[PDB]
Amino acid sequence: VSPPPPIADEPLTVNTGIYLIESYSLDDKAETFKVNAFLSLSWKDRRLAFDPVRSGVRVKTYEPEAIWIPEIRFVNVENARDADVVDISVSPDGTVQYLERFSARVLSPLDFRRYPFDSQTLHIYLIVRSVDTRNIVLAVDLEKVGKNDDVFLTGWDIESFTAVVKPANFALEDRLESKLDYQLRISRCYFSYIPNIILPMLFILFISWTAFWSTSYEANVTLVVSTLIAHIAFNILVETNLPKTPYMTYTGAIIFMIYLFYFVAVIEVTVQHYLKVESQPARAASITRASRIAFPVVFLLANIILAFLFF
Amino acid sequence: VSPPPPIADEPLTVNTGIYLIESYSLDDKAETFKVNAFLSLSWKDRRLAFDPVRSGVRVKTYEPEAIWIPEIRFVNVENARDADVVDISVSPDGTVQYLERFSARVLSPLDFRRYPFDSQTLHIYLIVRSVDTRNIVLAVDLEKVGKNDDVFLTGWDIESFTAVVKPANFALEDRLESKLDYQLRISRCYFSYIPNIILPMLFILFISWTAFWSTSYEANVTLVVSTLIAHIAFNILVETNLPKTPYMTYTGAIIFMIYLFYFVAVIEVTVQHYLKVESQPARAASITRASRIAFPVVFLLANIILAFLFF
Amino acid sequence: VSPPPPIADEPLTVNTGIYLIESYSLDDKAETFKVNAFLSLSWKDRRLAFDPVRSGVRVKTYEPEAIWIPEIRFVNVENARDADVVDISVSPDGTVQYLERFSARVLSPLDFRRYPFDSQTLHIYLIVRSVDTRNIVLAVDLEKVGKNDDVFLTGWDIESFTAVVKPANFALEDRLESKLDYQLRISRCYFSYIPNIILPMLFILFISWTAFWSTSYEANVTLVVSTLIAHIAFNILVETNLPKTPYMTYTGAIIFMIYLFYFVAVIEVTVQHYLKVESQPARAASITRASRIAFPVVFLLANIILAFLFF
Amino acid sequence: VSPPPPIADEPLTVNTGIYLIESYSLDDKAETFKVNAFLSLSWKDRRLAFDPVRSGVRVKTYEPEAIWIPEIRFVNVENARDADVVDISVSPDGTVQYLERFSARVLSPLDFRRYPFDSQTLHIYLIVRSVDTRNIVLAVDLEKVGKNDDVFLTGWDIESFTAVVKPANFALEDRLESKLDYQLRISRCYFSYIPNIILPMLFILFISWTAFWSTSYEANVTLVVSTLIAHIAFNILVETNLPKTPYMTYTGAIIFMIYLFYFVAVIEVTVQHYLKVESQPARAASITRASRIAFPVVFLLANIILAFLFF
Amino acid sequence: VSPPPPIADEPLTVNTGIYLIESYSLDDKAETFKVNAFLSLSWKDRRLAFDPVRSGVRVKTYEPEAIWIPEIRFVNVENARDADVVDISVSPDGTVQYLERFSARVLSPLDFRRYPFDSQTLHIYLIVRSVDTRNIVLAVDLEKVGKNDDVFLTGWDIESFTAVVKPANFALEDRLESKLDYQLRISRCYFSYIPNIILPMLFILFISWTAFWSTSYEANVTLVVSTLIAHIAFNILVETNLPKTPYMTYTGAIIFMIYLFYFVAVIEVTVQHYLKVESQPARAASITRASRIAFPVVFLLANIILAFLFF
Ligand SMILES: [Cl-]
Ligand SMILES: [Cl-]
Ligand SMILES: [Cl-]
Ligand SMILES: [Cl-]
Ligand SMILES: [Cl-]
Ligand SMILES: [Cl-]
Ligand SMILES: [Cl-]
Ligand code: NA
Ligand code: NA
Ligand code: NA
Ligand code: NA
Ligand code: NA
Ligand code: NA
Repeated sequence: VSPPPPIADEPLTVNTGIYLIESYSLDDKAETFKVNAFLSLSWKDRRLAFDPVRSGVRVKTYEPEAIWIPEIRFVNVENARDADVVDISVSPDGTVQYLERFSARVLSPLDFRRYPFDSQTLHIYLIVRSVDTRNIVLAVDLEKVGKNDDVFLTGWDIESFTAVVKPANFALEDRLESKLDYQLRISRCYFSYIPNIILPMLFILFISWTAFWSTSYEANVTLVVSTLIAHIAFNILVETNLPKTPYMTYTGAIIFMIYLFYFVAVIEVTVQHYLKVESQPARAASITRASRIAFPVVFLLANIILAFLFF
Repeated sequence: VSPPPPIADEPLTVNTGIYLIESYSLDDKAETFKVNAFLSLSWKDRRLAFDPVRSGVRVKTYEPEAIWIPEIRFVNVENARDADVVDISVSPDGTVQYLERFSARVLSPLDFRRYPFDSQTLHIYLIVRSVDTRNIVLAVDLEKVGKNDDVFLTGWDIESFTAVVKPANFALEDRLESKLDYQLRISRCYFSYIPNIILPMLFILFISWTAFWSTSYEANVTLVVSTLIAHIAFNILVETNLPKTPYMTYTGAIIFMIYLFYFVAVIEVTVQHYLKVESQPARAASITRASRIAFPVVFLLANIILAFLFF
Repeated sequence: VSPPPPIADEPLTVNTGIYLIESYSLDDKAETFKVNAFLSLSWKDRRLAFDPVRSGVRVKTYEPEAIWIPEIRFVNVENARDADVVDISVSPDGTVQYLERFSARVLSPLDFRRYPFDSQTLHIYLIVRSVDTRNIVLAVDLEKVGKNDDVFLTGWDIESFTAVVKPANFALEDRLESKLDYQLRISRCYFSYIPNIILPMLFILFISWTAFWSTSYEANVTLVVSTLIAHIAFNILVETNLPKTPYMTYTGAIIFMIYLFYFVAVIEVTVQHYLKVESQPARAASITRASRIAFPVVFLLANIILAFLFF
Repeated sequence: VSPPPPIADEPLTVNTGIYLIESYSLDDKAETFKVNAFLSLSWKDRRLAFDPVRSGVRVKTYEPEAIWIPEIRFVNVENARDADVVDISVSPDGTVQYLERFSARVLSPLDFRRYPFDSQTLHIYLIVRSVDTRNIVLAVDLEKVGKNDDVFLTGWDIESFTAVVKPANFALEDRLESKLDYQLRISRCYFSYIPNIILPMLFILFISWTAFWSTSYEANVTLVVSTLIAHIAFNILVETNLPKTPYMTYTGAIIFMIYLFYFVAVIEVTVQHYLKVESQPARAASITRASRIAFPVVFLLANIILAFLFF
Repeated sequence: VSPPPPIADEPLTVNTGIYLIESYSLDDKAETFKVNAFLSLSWKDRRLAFDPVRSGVRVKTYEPEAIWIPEIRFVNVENARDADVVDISVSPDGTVQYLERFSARVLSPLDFRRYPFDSQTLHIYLIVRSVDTRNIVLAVDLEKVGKNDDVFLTGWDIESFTAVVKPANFALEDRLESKLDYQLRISRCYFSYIPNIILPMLFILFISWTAFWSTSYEANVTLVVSTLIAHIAFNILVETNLPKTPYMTYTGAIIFMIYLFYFVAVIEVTVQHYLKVESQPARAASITRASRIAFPVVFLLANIILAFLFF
């Protein structure tokens, strides 16, 4: 079997559509997501045309092997899609209507800069390669692009599923390629990060600041060092859920900054003890009283600056 | 091969049934479960009708390729089911009896609000897409819906496996779709959560309250900070067994609330020490004595309020 | 191809045998194990009978497609077995000898009540479904049931591999089903649990009891709280190797009980300090001296009671 | 297709060879390793004899389905090998030369007694079952046994890859079996265990011994209990990399013994404090001074004894 | 089908090219990476030559089964590549142009000596085994070697993808083998290691040095032992992301060295306390004051020495 011949010297237009049935397994570390969807294809093959009267049929059904079908592939997939043909219908003018249901693991880069208050644009790139006989170009049938109402992505909110209607036509290995961009816009469900990571992390930090109302060096060392260790645990927990980035994430910036607060609190606790041993407590008292205001104030201003730089 | 023709203009009814053989791997984080079952299908094909007197045979056995079989699919599966045809039997009137044994990974959302005292309704959605020649509709043969007595789902109690007899008939990509809802009702085995998470978490909290019978600041700081760290460990352990939710779970609410109790206990321990250093121990004594009653009382009332809001 | 016709009115007897080549991956949490074995099948098909003199052969070798073969399945498997036919041999009287080598992941429930001193009976259920033409029944050829001497299951001792010779015949969807039970008896290698979990857990508990020979409240708080935290670590380690059970395991019972010992030790340490602060040390001394005997004695008696209830 | 006929009453000899291309994934806990290799087979089939004059060609190339090929299997594999035929060459006398490239996961037991200074002999067992028409026997073509120079097994040193030339011929399920033993000798790269586990474990133990130069009970309790907790962490880390064994490993013996040293150090610290409180410090001083020598000396002698028993 | 015959006695040249579409899953512990690419092949088959004026067609499209195709394999792959033929084009002179899209898991050793500031050269080895009729040699078509602009490897920077144009021709099991080396040069994104591992590790070490400004033994023991435990946690975290190496890594060297600093700090804290108890504080003061300078100075010089030895 060979591609449909051109009346005149035009490319063969293959109309496409993707209808999402299921969206699952968004892996942050791997920067992948799994998809289960319908892929619809449509093109004109004059060689398959028929007269309805003498045939007695308004439509003709074919097996994929019986007719010419364009070799449509996904660019950003781990392995080739698992596909099963649902229907192949031919109308009198030879207009072919192809429908398959597929499942695929899609590679799509993620921007973690605003994590866990981040939004992403996931991409599904559809592609066709031209043949020596003729050039094959892709188009979007907007009536056949969509998603099931029940489509849910655990830990995320699904905003939209749209297609960039104009294909990216270019040369690859001395043959022309026609590429379409299907976009799935999602926003992260940040809720759980507040009672599980953010507030526990703030509680332990505020607990370390009780050392500014204590003259007991031994108790102060215990307060600041113990809470620091708990902060290390939260830092480790956060970085296990994320890939390594050449940039700072919003959460990563806060976590890093809190180390500086623990480090300066240790210096204060040391300075206070040293002065008291040196029989200079009036002075140590001035530093401790200033610290009671300075630590929460600098923490608030530094957080306003960070939120501003990131959002 | 083509679908059976209508005698007058009626849709083709495909009678269905699912008989569960095995239920395994309920993954909370992934919101999936694996199933091994029998799928039974039945429809009338007059083209296959025969005379039992002349044929001498009461039933005819066919290979799937020899006859027309409806394209039945599962909506909420990761990948297409792994199926093997067991039997195809045709009665003299042309009624076809199809039986296959399949295994599938099913995606079904879970409500964690009442965790670990939660119940779930797992769904298996059966679907058929209508052909151009005629509309295909699904039905439930209640005599072919069930489960093996030995069916067990580790960590859960299986209540029932029933089917919603009325299909959801709708248009999808300019064709009719007939959808059936098979429901597997389960309730979580909460037992082990009591000696492993709930009681150890309560023991460490009550240990922190022994600081209300101690005047030693250094020992009090050690009591409240050490038990807080153990509470952080249990919080981390709990959230690893669960996906991220846009709501609070029952356990998550208790765990979060216990942080406030540790935070206020640190304030009390700090206030007590501060007053004693300021030569005001009579006053510190009043706060400490009140705390001995206030902390268990407020803990009990807050838990009654939470249990009421969640159940 | 169709089943062998009955001479009279008798069911077709299919003689079976399983010879274990490899046993691996016993997953406690999943309640599964992997198996690699030979499956042997034998039945009488008179249509295949031949005269040795006329044919010039004493045995006839066929391909699976050439002859009728019973559809034998495993009940308790995750997915269908990976099988490869080794040989098919027909004797002059039509006695067929079938041999296949297979691999399968088997679901078999485990009783963790006596963990890690538990024994299990793993099951491999062989099944056949009867055809409209005739009833198929399974039998055990004891001469073809066994295991390779080198068969080892890491962390376990293999006791026996036997078959329950009488099948469980029952109706499923108006057809006779014949089920055979192949049993693999195993006992857990508890050795490593002694130096890795049991003795370290006892050492830290005995270390907490040194507080009964100390008047230092601050050192006592450090002794009991630090060892409790180490006990939490061991509790977490143990529950990660096990699924959630609606019952207490032997190890789980000991682990739970040890929390009560830590809790009462904290009360003793608190009571002792309180009395000494109240200028009542003679009294605190009586409680501390009694605790030195009471704690090891109650620990020994409670363990005797537990061992008795579990074994 | 059937096996080659015997001239006179001899078994069919199938010459074998395995050439290792890649060795990877040695899983200690699973006791498996993955292999990618060439499997070469050679046998005489006179029914394939040809005249180069008549056929034109000096060597005939066949497809596996066109000719009789011996059913060669691996004994100790999880699933059947992933194989791809590279060549099937038939010479004029009927000598067949078969070459396939395969990949397989091999189950081979490991002896952890000397871990991490252990060596292993991994096995790949080749097998053939005899047919009714004639007995099949395996042989080793030493010219076709080997490994690529670049073959590396991460964390191990590869010593040799040889074959036991004499097959193990035996009866199994009333037929002959011919088994060959291919051996891959490896030795563990112990280097990294020294700076990562052994020396950090020794440092924390020696830190606990500083308590023998301190009279401060509260500081001593902190020294011995904190380092013990760090030792528990290392014990847990080590046992996660290893399966459960019915014997003690070398590392496991040292780790277990170090607990006794921590336990006796706690007793010493308790005894010292008790005597000082009882106004007997001269006596406490004698025990502490003896401990300074006894602890490192007994540690050295116990380690010499252990190294001797294990190596 | 058989290979193309030689005009004179020249080997058959198969021109190759690899065009990377996707690069993902660089596993450090496994020393593997996944690839999705185009594999292009080109050779001359005179038996396929045709007249362009007579045939009408300028290029002829064949199915893989219709023509002879060289058996091209990858040396360093876990399992055989997942390949799908895109196009086969024959020019009038008989020049065949083969194109397939494949996905493969590649084994390629990694040098961790400079981790996390390391660079790697990943290899993809293409190979062909000669046939009895003629020798097959591989060549690089540089015009068909490349990578998509969007190719990204999470946690790494992709530098170049080039091929060593000269094949490695050698004898293996009495037949010629032609091997090509495709090289993917990458450099690690070290950024995240600085705020997540390096700086937190330095902060805790500097916190341990505050003990040189404290006379309180009990507080000093708490400072040095607590920070040491946090250092153990970071050592464990680092070694989980890496395989076991027969050499020291840069990070591993620093981590190991920091243990010596903690060990000597404990000695200093012990010596200081011992002298003060012995009524020699003027001397303890000299050692403590020297330590304030010695510890940061020796730390800086040791790090300069290490950086010099590794880079
Ligand atoms: Cl694809
Ligand atoms: Cl399906
Ligand atoms: Cl099966
Ligand atoms: Cl019955
Ligand atoms: Cl029946
Ligand atoms: Cl095999
Ligand atoms: Cl390959
Ligand atoms: Na086609
Ligand atoms: Na302390
Ligand atoms: Na069909
Ligand atoms: Na058959
Ligand atoms: Na064959
Ligand atoms: Na070919």
